[PDB]
Order: sequence, then structure tokens, then C-alpha cells
Amino acid sequence: LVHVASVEKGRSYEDFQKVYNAIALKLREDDEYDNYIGYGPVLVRLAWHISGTWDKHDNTGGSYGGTYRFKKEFNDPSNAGLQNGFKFLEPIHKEFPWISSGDLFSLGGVTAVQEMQGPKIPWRCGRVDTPEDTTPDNGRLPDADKDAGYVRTFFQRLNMNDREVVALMGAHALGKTHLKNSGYEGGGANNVFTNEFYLNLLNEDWKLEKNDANNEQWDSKSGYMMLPTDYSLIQDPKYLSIVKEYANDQDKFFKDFSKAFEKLLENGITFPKDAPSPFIFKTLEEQGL
Ligand code: HEM
Ligand SMILES: Cc1nc2ccc(F)cn2c1N
Repeated sequence: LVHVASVEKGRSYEDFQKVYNAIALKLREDDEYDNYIGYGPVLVRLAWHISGTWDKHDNTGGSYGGTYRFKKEFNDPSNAGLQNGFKFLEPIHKEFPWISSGDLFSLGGVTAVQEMQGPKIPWRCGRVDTPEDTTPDNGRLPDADKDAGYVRTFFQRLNMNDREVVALMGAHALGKTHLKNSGYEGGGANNVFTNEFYLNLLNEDWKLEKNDANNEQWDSKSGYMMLPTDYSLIQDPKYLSIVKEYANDQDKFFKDFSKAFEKLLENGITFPKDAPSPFIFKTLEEQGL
């Protein structure tokens, strides 16, 4: 099963920078969402969930087809809460209806990371909307109530190694859990991209507890929380070494996250030899906007 990237007809870097800017301007304008966290974190999560359905074995799922727009995927219990990100992107799509759905969802995540002061994430266009019967079944996204062995095995399906996994999980510094979405709650909240996930793992005093949804989670007396899968990154000795590396080197974390996140968003896509080079978008700040 081959998905060849096909550039939206007549579009170039400038066209996509305009879409980036519209997303970024709306992030600034709709600042009140989720108790003033804003839409940044949920857009990052949306980009990951549309990509994380991928299966390397048969090239099903992945970001290419934009299939989150169909009810089966939209209503995946694993995707509860992401409807907010979809609703955010709706007026963007109306302003730029030429962009494919997969390109819009993935660009939303890139824009959110960069506007939240994260690393630059190179991004490629050319995802093409595929029909409803290409939507992956529910159940391909990861469970949170598991251990390091589960995490490691799960991410092999996405062709991610230990370093890539630990780097990607640093996104859990962003946003927060919501009891009504996932059965996890707490840990305060944040909308600036940093390496604080790793610092909190290492520096906080953690205690395993059951929450009000009867689910296990690790809680600190500072009020932070870790999922069992988050905490597994310091229980496993191979993950722990990488956690320490990122806790002690902000730039290295940024660079490795950028590579892993681009890879995540591009898994399953075949790019022609003469496809455009990846785009690196300027932030609003860099443009004086
Ligand atoms: C073992 C892997 C993972 C598990 C089990 C997991 C699980 C979860 C859960 C349960 C939530 C709470 C959702 C809610 O209640 O609204 C969440 C939120 C979030 N996840 Fe993950 N996740 C994983 C990997 C990732 C990755 C790889 C990324 C991105 C690179 C990511 C980005 C996010 C973000 C940004 C949020 C905050 C969303 C918001 O504030 O609305 N996660 N995740
Ligand atoms: C601040 C914060 N953000 C997240 C995102 C996902 C997750 F599972 C936990 N998180 C915590 N504690």
C-alpha cells in the first residue's frame, strides 16, 4: 500500500506560510480555551493522534488520508477531547479550502509547537484525502495504564526507537489531563514548550495513587501528575538514561523532538525525488506579526 505525496496544485512555501499564520493568529486570539491554556496543546495532540494510527506492517492509518474527519475515527474513545482541535481548525480550512485535511491537521501541530516557543519542525506538504473506507479501526492508539515494556513494543509499530519515544513523550509537558476525556486528572497546566517533563520526572517526589475515575496515576505533593506510561520512562533503565540526558540538555531535547515529530507526521508517505524540500515556517514573532 503506497501513499505518494502530491502537492496541492500550484501551491508553494508562501501559501503554506499563510495557513501557518492564520493558525498562529487564531491561537493568539482564542486565548481563553481550557482555562487560558489556549489551543496549542490540543492541536499537538491532534497531530499525534492522526499520525499514531499508522502500522508499518501494511501502511494502514497514518496522517496521509486525513481520515480523522470521518465518524469512526472522530468518535474513537482514544480521541475524546480532540473535537476541540477540529473545531478550532474549521474556520482555517474555510479560509484555505485548497489544503488537504491531513496537511491541515499535521500543520496545526507544527504551528502549535513553534508558537509555544518549541523547536522548528520542518514540514512537508502533499497528503491527499482518502475515502471513508480507508479509516483505521479504533484501538491503534496507546493505553496509559501500562509499563515500559508495553510502551517500547507499542512504538515499534510506528518504527520508533527508545530515543524517539522518550523525545516524543516530552510533549507531555504541554496542556493537561481532563478526567472527562481520559480518566486521568491534574498536574497543573502549561502552554510553553520546554524540557520540564523530564525535570519533573527526576526531581519531584512521586506517589502512586488511584484517582476519582479509579485509575492509577503518579502524583507529587507539588500537584503534578504522571501517567503510568510516563513514569515507566524512569522505571526502565534504558529510558532513564535518555530522560536524564534531556533533563540536562534543552537544545538536544529540542533537536531530537523535532526529528521524531517530523518523522511521526510523515510515516507512511512516499515523497517523490523531485518533491519540494521540507518547509521551515517563520513564527509570528519572527515576522513581526
Ligand atoms: C504511551 C504514549 C502516550 C499515552 C499513553 C498518552 C496519553 C495521554 C492522555 C491520557 C492524555 C490526556 C488527554 C485528556 O484527558 O484530555 C494525553 C494528553 C496529551 N498528549 Fe499524550 N499520550 C502518549 C503519547 C503522546 C505523544 C507521542 C504526544 C506528542 C508528541 C502526546 C501529546 C499530548 C498532549 C500535547 C496532550 C495534552 C492535550 C491537552 O491538553 O488537551 N502524547 N496523552
Ligand atoms: C502538565 C501535563 N500535561 C500532560 C499531558 C499529558 C499527560 F498524560 C499528562 N500531562 C501533564 N501532567
